[PDB]
Amino acid sequence: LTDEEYRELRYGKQETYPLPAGVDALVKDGEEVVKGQELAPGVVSRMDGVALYRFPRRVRVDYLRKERAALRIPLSAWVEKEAYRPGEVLAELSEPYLFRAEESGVVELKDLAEGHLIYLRQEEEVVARYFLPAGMTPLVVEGEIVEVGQPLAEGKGLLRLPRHMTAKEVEAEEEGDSVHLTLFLEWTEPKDYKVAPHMNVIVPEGAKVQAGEKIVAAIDPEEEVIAEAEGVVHLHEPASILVVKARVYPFEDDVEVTTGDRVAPGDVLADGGKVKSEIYGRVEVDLVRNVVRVVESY
Repeated sequence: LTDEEYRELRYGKQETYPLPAGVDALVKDGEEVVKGQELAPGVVSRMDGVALYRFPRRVRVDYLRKERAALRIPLSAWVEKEAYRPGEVLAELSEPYLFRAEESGVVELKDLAEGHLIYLRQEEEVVARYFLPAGMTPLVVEGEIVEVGQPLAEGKGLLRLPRHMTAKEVEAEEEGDSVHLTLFLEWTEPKDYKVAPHMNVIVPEGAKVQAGEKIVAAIDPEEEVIAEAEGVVHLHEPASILVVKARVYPFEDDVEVTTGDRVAPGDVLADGGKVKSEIYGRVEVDLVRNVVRVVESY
C-alpha cells in the first residue's frame, strides 16, 4: 500500500505542472482539460480533469469603453445598418472624402486600433465627439486648433469598424448630399497588472468588476490594485497548474449538495434536478466560480 496510491483512492488523482516564468497558459483557471492537451506551450496534460491555477503573475482587466460620436459621409457611399460588428464595412467611398469639422475648438486625438476618435474642446467643454472608422485617416493632430468647415479626416476606399469596436443604436438623419450618423461605440481596452506572491488576487477568472472594486489585495495600499472602471478580470501566467481528475457542473442558483458528500451518476446537485452529476465521487461546492465540481471515484 503506497503512501501515494492511498491518497489517489481516498482523495483522488492530482498532478502539478510547472510553467517557466513569464509564460502564459493555453487554458483558463478552471477549464475542462483532456489527456494530451497542451496546458501551455511547453506543458502537456497527462490526464482528463480540471485545470486550476497556482499563483498567477499577471491579471488582465478588459475595461469596457463606451462613447457616443458622430460621422458625416456621402449618402450614396453609406452601408445602412442598425448595428455594426468589428471590422464591418460601414460605407464604400467612390472617391476621396473630407469629413469636415461642424464645430470649432482644440482637437484631442485618441487612437482606437485601426480607428480614431476625435474630441473638439472649447475651454473646459467637450464641444464635439467625432468617430472616424478605419480607412478614414485623420488629417489633424492632438492639440490642433480647428475651425468649422475644416476637413478633419479623409476616407479613400472602404470604411470599417475597428477590429475590436462595435457600433449599435445607429441614428442617421439624412441631409441632401451627405448623411449624419451618430453611433454608440463600445470596445474593450485591456490593462495588465503584475502580481508578486505577497499579493492576493481577490477576484476570480471572468469576474465582472466595477470602478473602485478591489481586484488584488496586499498589506500595503500602493500595492493594492483597484479597477479603473467596469470590466472583466482575466488571470494569466500561473506559476503552475494543478489538474484534478474531476468534472465540473456550473449552476445558476441554489446548490442541492454539500462539500464532502458522495455522489453517483444521476444525483442532483443544484437548480432543482436540472444539474445532475455524471460520475461517482467527492463534492466541493466552489462558490467563487459559482460551480460544483465532482472529483471522480474508483
